[PDB]
Amino acid sequence: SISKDSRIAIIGAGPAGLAAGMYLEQAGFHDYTILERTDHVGGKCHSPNYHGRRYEMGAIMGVPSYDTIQEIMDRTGDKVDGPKLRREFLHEDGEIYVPEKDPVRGPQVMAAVQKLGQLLATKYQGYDANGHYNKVHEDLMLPFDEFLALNGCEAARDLWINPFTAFGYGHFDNVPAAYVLKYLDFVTMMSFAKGDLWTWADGTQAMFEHLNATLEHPAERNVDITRITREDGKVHIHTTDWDRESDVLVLTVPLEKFLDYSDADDDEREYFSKIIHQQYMVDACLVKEYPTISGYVPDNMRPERLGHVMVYYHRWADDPHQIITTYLLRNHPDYADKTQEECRQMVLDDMETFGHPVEKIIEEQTWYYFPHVSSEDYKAGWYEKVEGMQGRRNTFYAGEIMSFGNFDEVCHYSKDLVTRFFV
Ligand SMILES: Cc1cc2nc3c(=O)[nH]c(=O)nc-3n(C[C@H](O)[C@H](O)[C@H](O)COP(=O)(O)OP(=O)(O)OC[C@H]3O[C@@H](n4cnc5c(N)ncnc54)[C@H](O)[C@@H]3O)c2cc1C
Ligand code: NA
Ligand code: NA
Repeated sequence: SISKDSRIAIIGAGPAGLAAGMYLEQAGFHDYTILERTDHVGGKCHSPNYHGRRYEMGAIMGVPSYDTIQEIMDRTGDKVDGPKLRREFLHEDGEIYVPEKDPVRGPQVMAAVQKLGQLLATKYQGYDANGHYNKVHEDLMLPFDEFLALNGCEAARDLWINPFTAFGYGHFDNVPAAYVLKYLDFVTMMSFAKGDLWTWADGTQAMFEHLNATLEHPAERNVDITRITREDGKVHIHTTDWDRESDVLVLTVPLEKFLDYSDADDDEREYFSKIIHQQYMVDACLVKEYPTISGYVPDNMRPERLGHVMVYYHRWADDPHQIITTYLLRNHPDYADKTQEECRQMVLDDMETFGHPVEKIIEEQTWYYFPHVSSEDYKAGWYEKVEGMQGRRNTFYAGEIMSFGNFDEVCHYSKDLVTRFFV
């Protein structure tokens, strides 16, 4: 349905663009170019060095059902070889609790998980399809808490929240269920609860660096795109060092930001302007009284505690002078954004409360994170519209907004974009 000779420009060398290149290439499309703005590849899979080891500034983990990432590893020769994840739960005062052994709440949560599992198996069949082009059940378009409440499954949120809100994906009072359950589908949720999780000694970034290297055309880096225009059935890309024509455009970069350097048509401007995102802040810390295990703080995942540390990552157990990363959110639709400065102070105060006082913050990053749309915009058919635009003036839309903000979902989506439109 697209000719193998086509000149394909892929924008972004994160997992989504690297995966697009991989699957295009494996389908016989040999004339692609990946254009990356930064010096590096892997995007939010970002694994810097410190004292001879890599720590994670972005993505850390996967699950055994990450079949597309397995396919990437098969190609690169990478293996799941990182340290085992373990965790404890803390209250906002730093006291350790065991929600699994709460004899009142515990059964109520697991009862609701049971009930939800059966709904997902029957009534909501299809919910877990990659992407949103297969229109989900209307109930899944509601905020996750409303969806649960409609089904009498509210207590399930106690399980689902920990790998969601603390992972920067926002809050169940407003995030549509369709996103929550495509990421944490039942089998995935069960893997998280069991601790059956993948990590990489050399960082999530490594396998993407290795993927890039296996490509017939590794990414061009430090490419500053000033304008894209799409006349006469072609794509013209202007950069600070060259300007070139392509036949096809694949976008794995933020679509609202794309409006600012493109000849965005009426629909693009209208719809991509509706995209909202998360401000997810990570601090790479050196600490005293080194933790012995990672910690989750459900109390700090409430919208009323916005900006507090929700989780910290104990990566290298053997070395107390290694990096502990902390995670917090700076935005919520119903509260004013928290400033970088007040959040940083909460890093210091919370880690102190938890008994792991910060000696040094060596790196901090607020990521552009989990692009999505509101329940109202989802219900109003945002994905029917945008997916209906696929191919218009030879432009295809992919990346996080089109699926979910995790590395397996975006790579899966890229794989399928090829099947759907190209082959
Ligand atoms: C702190 C943190 C924790 C996370 N935890 C996990 C996890 O445990 N499991 C999981 O599966 N995922 C996790 N993620 C999410 C995961 O990293 C992302 O979903 C994944 O990297 C998305 O890939 P992508 O290619 O769509 O986007 P990105 O990774 O954001 O990559 C986009 C690329 O496009 C480039 N780009 C942007 N604009 C332009 C432009 N103007 N021109 C050219 N290039 C451009 C960027 O530089 C980047 O290389 C985590 C992320 C973070 C930050
Ligand atoms: Na860099
Ligand atoms: Na549990």
